[PDB]
Amino acid sequence: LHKEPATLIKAIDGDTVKLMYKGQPMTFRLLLVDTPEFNEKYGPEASAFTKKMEENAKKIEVEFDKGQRTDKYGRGLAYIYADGKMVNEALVRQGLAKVAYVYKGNNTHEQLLRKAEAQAKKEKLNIWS
Ligand SMILES: Cc1cn([C@H]2C[C@H](OP(=O)(O)O)[C@@H](COP(=O)(O)O)O2)c(=O)[nH]c1=O
Ligand SMILES: [Ca+2]
Repeated sequence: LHKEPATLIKAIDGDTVKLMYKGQPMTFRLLLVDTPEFNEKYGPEASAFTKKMEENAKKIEVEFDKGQRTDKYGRGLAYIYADGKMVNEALVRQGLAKVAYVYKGNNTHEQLLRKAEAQAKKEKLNIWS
């Protein structure tokens, strides 16, 4: 896998974001995670977390996996990096997302993320409290 450029257009919520990629606006859905919707418990904290991480980043990058790059809604499916730190992993590590939607062939970072969730669960953080 490799990282490619993008620039933030607008924060949306925990596991979605509007980015410019190859000069086109697109909504990205983060691979392998599920954040609460804004209206749910920890929804507002998830959105805050990614909003800060995304907006404060100097360099946003996207990393597609080996499988489908867009979902049925036209959302890009990627790992998103803020100044080299994966947002997807950071959310899981903080107990603000669950590992989820693990589909065969788009699951390169599964075990990295599961290791983060186990550590979040141990710390009884957020969702796991
Ligand atoms: C994360 C991800 C979600 N999806 C689809 C499955 C779910 O379908 P349904 O909309 O039919 O439930 C939906 C969940 O996204 P959200 O958690 O953003 O709602 O997005 C994919 O198809 N591939 C993926 O890698
Ligand atoms: Ca969600």
